[PDB]
Amino acid sequence: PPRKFIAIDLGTTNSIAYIGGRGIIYNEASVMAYETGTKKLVALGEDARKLIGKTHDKIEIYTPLRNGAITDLRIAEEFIQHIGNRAKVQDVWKGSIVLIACPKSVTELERRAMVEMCKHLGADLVQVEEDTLMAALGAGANIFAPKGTFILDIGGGKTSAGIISAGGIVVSKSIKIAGNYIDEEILKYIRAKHTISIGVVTAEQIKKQIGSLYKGKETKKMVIFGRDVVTGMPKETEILDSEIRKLLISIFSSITQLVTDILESTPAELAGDAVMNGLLVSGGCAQISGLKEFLESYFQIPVKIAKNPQTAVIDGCIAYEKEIRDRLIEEN
Ligand SMILES: Nc1ncnc2c1ncn2[C@@H]1O[C@H](COP(=O)(O)OP(=O)(O)NP(=O)(O)O)[C@@H](O)[C@H]1O
Ligand SMILES: [Mg+2]
Repeated sequence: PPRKFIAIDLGTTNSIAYIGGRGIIYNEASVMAYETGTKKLVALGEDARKLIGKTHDKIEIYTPLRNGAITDLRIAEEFIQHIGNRAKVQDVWKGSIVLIACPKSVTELERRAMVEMCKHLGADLVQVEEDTLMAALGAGANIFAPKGTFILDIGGGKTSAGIISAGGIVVSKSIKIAGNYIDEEILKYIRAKHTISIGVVTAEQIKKQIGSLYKGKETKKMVIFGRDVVTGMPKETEILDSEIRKLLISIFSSITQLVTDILESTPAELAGDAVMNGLLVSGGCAQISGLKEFLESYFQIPVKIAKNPQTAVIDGCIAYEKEIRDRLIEEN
């Protein structure tokens, strides 16, 4: 009666859950909506993300993570349980082997609490791994080889960079300059340069639709809808990709600096691997147009943009199944 393997990518922006024999059962926003002042969940995932900034007084929004850190442990615990309910499997936790991948900013205290909760739910084994380690494996690097894997993971709450070798993280660092920061800067820029008020939904759509870090073959622009800063009256304006590219390049100076900082702290034998083989890039922001060109021009090493940039962590978790199963056989 093989034990069920359950894997959870717990992320600031999105979370993914996988159950062996079922595949991915959840791949949606890390957001919940409750009837205000009650325990009644009214939305989870994408339906809850849509409610952000669009609620009335009797709906409120909770997010288990903010900038890679747990906001409220009970909220995080309930979120995990609601994710598991999406499986439609009775007693899904019972006798299960659970792998949770989470940001480094989740404390050991919070990790142990998640372990104990899943154990309370029926799990026979619970292990917690750093998202950066799983991302590199899922994005295709042999993290187990004695060889330096150079990873950059640009998410919503955090950007992390590190060197991986021989099954573990050798050195790493995370910064707050990531997707959420970028979209807030676009919002601020639009107000400052176009004297128009927009929200974060529009700023993110600008970033996804016309954002770039290098001039592409295609010139793009956008019409956006907002309110005049002066009159509060309805207003629409055109945003050019060139003005957003200038902004993104300036913002990404902190991200190139992070990559340089990792290299400067890389042990010398591993640094030759990082330089010769180059950078592996994952996370949702790895999809920004021209990122590869931007990084290759600056660093003059190969840059691989993961083809699975948002499922890299869960895919690593799935690849890590034998390793987690061997930890249970051996704990006997
Ligand atoms: N096509 C896209 N182009 C650009 N950015 C995108 C795209 N799709 C998603 N994003 C951004 O990717 C970010 C989320 O990446 P993702 O790896 O799913 O985050 P996460 O793992 O939940 N957050 P974190 O805990 O910081 O790693 C958000 O800032 C999105 O706006
Ligand atoms: Mg992530």
